[PDB]
Amino acid sequence: APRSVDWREKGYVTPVKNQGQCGSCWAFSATGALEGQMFRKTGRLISLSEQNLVDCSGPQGNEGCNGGLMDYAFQYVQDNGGLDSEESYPYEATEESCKYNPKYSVANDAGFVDIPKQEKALMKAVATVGPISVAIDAGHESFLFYKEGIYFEPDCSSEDMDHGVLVVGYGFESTESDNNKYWLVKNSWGEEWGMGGYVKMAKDRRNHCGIASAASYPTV
Repeated sequence: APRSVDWREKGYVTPVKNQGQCGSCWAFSATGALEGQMFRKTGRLISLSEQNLVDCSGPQGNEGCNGGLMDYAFQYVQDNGGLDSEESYPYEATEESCKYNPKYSVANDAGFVDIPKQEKALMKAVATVGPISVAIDAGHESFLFYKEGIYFEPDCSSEDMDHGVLVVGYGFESTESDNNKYWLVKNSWGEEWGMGGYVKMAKDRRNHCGIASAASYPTV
């Protein structure tokens, strides 16, 4: 695989969004992955409606602002036959009744692919597919205050994840400890968090924060 990958430079990635005070990170992760795969297919980058997922994908198992899963979101898009654009179905950070309108659908998928729970497999997926939906253990103050560099939290869990995010690439930089590899991760806490909304998560360090434990992408 390549040593460095950044799908932002290929046009696959929309700007950083902000989920607010709603537990809807799974929806932002899913829209990020579907935005990348739709661009791969059509060459058009169109921001997708997280609110559509929050309001409408309960039957696939999601629970709105109380949590959900990216795979359930991909299943909704397939079962529902579409997903509205962000412009047409804007984000309100609160769960409401479903207002999906197929006339404004701009995305589709035919299912999803779950990646084996290994960072080596996640690397191959990122290198060949595009941005990948992942879940991480973000429940640490160090993550809130992250500003730059490679994020490494000794107390991070590799099994209990609480936050869906999007891997848009990976790379390296020289560090004091010579743990130099990172996943380039798009968060949904706005651009004031981290590095313009992004974090460099430790890569190849025992599946740090569980980044390879629940990785998937939609088939387009």
